[PDB]
Amino acid sequence: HMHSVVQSVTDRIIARSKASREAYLAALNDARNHLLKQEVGSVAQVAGVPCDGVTQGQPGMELSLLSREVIAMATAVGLSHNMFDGALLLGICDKIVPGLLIGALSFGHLPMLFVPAGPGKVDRAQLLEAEAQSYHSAGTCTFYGQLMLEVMGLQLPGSSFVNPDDPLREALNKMAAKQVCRLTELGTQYSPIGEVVNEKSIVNGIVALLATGGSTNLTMHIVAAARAAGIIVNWDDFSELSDAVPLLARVYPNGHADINHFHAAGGMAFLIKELLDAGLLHEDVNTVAGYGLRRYTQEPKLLDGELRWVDGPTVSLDTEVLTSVATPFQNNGGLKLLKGNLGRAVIKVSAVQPQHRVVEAPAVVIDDQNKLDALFKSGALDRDCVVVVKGQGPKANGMPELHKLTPLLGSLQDKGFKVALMTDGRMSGASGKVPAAIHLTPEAIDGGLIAKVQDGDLIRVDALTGELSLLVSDTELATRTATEIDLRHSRYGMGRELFGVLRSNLSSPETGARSTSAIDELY
Repeated sequence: HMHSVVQSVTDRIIARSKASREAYLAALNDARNHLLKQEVGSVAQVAGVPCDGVTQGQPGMELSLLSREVIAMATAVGLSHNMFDGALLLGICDKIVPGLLIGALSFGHLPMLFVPAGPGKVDRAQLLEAEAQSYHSAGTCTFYGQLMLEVMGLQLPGSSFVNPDDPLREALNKMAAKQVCRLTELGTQYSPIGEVVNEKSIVNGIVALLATGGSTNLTMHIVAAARAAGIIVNWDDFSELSDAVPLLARVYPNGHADINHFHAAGGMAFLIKELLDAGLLHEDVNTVAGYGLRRYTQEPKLLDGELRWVDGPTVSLDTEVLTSVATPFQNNGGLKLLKGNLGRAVIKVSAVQPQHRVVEAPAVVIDDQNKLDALFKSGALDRDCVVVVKGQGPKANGMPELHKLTPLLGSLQDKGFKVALMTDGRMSGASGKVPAAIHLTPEAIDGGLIAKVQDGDLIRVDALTGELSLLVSDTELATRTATEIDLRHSRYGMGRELFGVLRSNLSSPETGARSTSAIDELY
């Protein structure tokens, strides 16, 4: 009983991935026929024998996306010893996990499980893990101030929210080990990761990303992970799914409540039940815990020393943090595609007031986010304008998160000016109140129309119709020469010398910003 939009988009993805997915699974068959994590992420391998961390400096931030590719390759090297009947993956989040996932799908014939570490007066959370206290008591004390792997059934149900030092966490580490052995090709329950990752589970990951108000960074990683598995997903999928997926959670970047507060309110077991009930998640999937996604509506407990899974909550205890689909924060995910002569981008409109969703204003062009403050201080932005930030894509400088953009433009909007952002890069990944067209493609150095934009040019960002237009004629654009962007300082320093070949081959954000190839593209 699936929602018509989710069923439609799923079918579209299946159709579009037909050949690539068939080739991936054929290759997989050929392959058959043959605690403190300040950064210790590793790949443990089964039948038990035991990888690169994070990178978010200042110029080190220009290696963050690139480190996913490095993690993927490093995973492949570890697994290339080929004496494993299955594997275990020990990874944090955001930059790590997608990299591991990508690398793991190269060995898609093996069963695998992700083993999370988890997220003070730690007394209460332990009492809850062990029956001693109810959800009521956990909720109230967190009130006094990896989700993708959950919906995709790539780790044990409710395993990511157990505190690291907890004896339940110890039990869940033991169960993870035993379970992979049961998922081996030997028989009974053969569940290879390249099969657990499929069109339905990918779609499931997207809707959960949308229902939780997750980072726009994960849009690239979901697409990169899926591509590795022969599954082709684009921005039309995200934008059209968003229209059907309600917003159900307010987690820190959007509000004050942290992940533990989210969990105490009801958590993934509640969210997944709601989406299942609404026909927003595919139930008919194989997971690392067995068949059927309804297994992920259950929560682990350590009762009398015995690890048990019990029924999760059916009501939210805190409707300011977590909500039901009947009465959501918003009846959609706020992720929209923008198209026009400028190309293709995405926008989060979730925190953008309807009055601010359409901006038509003269352009203000910079090729470095640091140039913005001097322009702001000279009063050059104290008017309606679209601030264009170019040379910020994957190929230009490794696509660093741009944190210096939203605050000033927000204050410009607050003063009553009509303002918008347009970049071939990205911000923190969070949702702002200022309309921002992000991940613009083709990027400036790829010859995208953004490179020809001049100060004064009218740019229309219309999040209502999905239009992104530079209001100059094709003929006037033929006369223009794009200004040369000086990238010399983005090419060396902080180890950047090492990544020129990878950075230069990064694909478009919509194609996952990959430097790697999928099995099927060479099969």
